[PDB]
Amino acid sequence: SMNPPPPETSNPNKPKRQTNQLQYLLRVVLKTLWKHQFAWPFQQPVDAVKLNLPDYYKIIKTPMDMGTIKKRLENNYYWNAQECIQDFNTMFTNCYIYNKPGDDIVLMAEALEKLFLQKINELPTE
Ligand SMILES: CCOc1ccc(C(C)=O)cc1-c1cc(NC(=O)c2ccco2)cc(-c2ccn(C)n2)c1
Repeated sequence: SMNPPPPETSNPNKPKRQTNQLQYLLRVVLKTLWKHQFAWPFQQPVDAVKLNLPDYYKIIKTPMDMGTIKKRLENNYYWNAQECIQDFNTMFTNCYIYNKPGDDIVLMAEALEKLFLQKINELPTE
């Protein structure tokens, strides 16, 4: 019924490092996906109450969204680019699990994922 709290985005106990791949994930990948025409349902956690999707968090137990990824990148929450890439993949997979193939939101996520993969293919070395 109710929304869960959003995913955690900061942890002062976790170690921190800035890498060129994490910098690319924020300044290129996140920035580019955020401005896509289809980004807005993915810019914040799914509000299943407001969207009237009462079973959403009965089905989706690893919610993820780009608003959370943006804060995680800003707060140096990730040690590895791969952790951030996994969050993007979780966001897309969540949409494909909850929604019927071919639904409007699924086509929107598919377009975002294609652009994501294009940018991930140009992830710099190190
Ligand atoms: C009907 C089922 O809709 C959904 C089901 C599941 C999911 C997820 C994320 O699994 C998302 C939607 C969804 C949400 C929103 N709008 C926002 O999330 C929003 C709006 C403002 C702030 O946030 C819009 C559209 C939509 C589809 C076509 N158009 C033109 N618009 C679809």
